[PDB]
Amino acid sequence: SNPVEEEAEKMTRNSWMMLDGTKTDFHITVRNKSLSCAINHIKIIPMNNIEQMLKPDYWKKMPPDDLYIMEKQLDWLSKSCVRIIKLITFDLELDNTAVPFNFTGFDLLIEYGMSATDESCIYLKKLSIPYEVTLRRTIEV
Repeated sequence: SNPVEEEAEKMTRNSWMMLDGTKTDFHITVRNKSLSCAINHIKIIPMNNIEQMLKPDYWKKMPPDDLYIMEKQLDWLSKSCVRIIKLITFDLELDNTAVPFNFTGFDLLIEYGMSATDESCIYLKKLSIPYEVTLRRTIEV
């Protein structure tokens, strides 16, 4: 019997504008009690790497496709903005969802927040929150 120790450590329809949400909802952040983050998050700012995927999808589309960076990946709608933190909860940052150039291919989003309280060791378990958002077709050419 080989033991170890025990160490204690929903959106709505959006147009093509930019919505900045300051979130103070029921974030768990499952530490012991009164979790001070000690390096706070001010603005998370997603929908940047979705554009940094979408412009190479255009460029990937420019020649014939042979899965150079499109190989079964459904990570457009994932929106995995990893919130890295340092060492009873705290309010979340400003969103700035900022849909000014994004495809109609997605109809959902998620997130992941690194819950961290490190004492001379490596990092810890990590908590993820999804967000369902629909988009409005405001204009076409």
